[PDB]
Amino acid sequence: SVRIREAKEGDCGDILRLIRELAEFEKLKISEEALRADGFGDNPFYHCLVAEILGPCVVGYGIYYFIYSTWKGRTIYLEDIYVMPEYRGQGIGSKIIKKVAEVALDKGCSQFRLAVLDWNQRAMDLYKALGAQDLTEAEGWHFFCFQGEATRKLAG
Amino acid sequence: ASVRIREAKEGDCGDILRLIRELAEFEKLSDQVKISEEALRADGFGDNPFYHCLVAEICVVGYGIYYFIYSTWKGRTIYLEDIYVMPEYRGQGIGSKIIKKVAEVALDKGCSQFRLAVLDWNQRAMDLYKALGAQDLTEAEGWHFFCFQGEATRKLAGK
Ligand SMILES: CC(=O)SCCNC(=O)CCNC(=O)[C@H](O)C(C)(C)COP(=O)(O)OP(=O)(O)OC[C@H]1O[C@@H](n2cnc3c(N)ncnc32)[C@H](O)[C@@H]1OP(=O)(O)O
Repeated sequence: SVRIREAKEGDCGDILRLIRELAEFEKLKISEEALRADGFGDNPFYHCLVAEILGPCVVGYGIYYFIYSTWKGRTIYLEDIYVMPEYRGQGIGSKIIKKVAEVALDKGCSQFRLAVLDWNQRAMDLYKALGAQDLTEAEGWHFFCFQGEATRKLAG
Repeated sequence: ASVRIREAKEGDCGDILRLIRELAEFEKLSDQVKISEEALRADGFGDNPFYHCLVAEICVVGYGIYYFIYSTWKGRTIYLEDIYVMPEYRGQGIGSKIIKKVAEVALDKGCSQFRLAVLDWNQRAMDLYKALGAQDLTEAEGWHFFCFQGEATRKLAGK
């Protein structure tokens, strides 16, 4: 059986290995020391769940953080989304999504956001199934980003 | 017009919400306004705020609302979530002046990663931000802004 639970400092080794998996999947910094140094400390800027089979081992993760929307109020942003290849399509990806849903309400967040890769069609179809809205296509939102000098200039 | 940009104080929440409502009312999307004045005060003027707000004051006629994130591609980052300037003050460069400050906040914090989203109709801001060093993300990388709103949320939580 599988259980989606909040992560503990003890899972930071597995989480680091899963961060290097998902990104390799998405194609393009944070050592274990970094994970504990912020993800738990006392002033966490981000938290997460660790899909764990019950020998008991970490088989995927979901990390999120609290952001803000001017239409509803307390929002939740679900960043990284990844399940081990052998363990996909068997309900785990959704259980992580549902858990993020529970945390949202429990924390006064009625809605939740996230970004998605265009070629990553399967996931998009997953999110749409569970009720998500592709605001990029349903409204026209175009993510935009500055890096280094670009931000320096923007700042005037 | 004689205007200054400044950090919002809990007392600016009434004007911030009034402005948010004026916008939504303009787009005929009022019914989508679920935020509250009490939430604006609490969600950012207590323990650990969900957002930060800069207001353009002459009478508050505009605002900028941001906060930081924690993705996984480049680490911490400042993110602009919304900017509004009353119609009577458009063309004055206030919104342009507000964004510059949000960028200065990031740099002042030691962060050079600045993110945001742009509306599809905007044909100047985009090509402009590019001439600055930025790059649209949805037209290129294929990044799509997905949103699980209220109906889907509760349903997922089990309700
Ligand atoms: C915000 C983001 O971070 S988006 C990044 C998402 N991550 C990735 O693409 C990395 C590689 N893939 C994965 O990690 C997983 O395949 C996930 C997270 C996308 C989906 O988790 P899964 O456990 O495979 O999906 P789960 O079984 O819970 O499926 C729920 C729905 O998604 C669909 N789905 C999405 N991806 C897959 C997949 N790779 N294999 C099988 N089904 C998939 C299912 O068919 C199901 O849809 P349906 O009800 O219409 O049939």
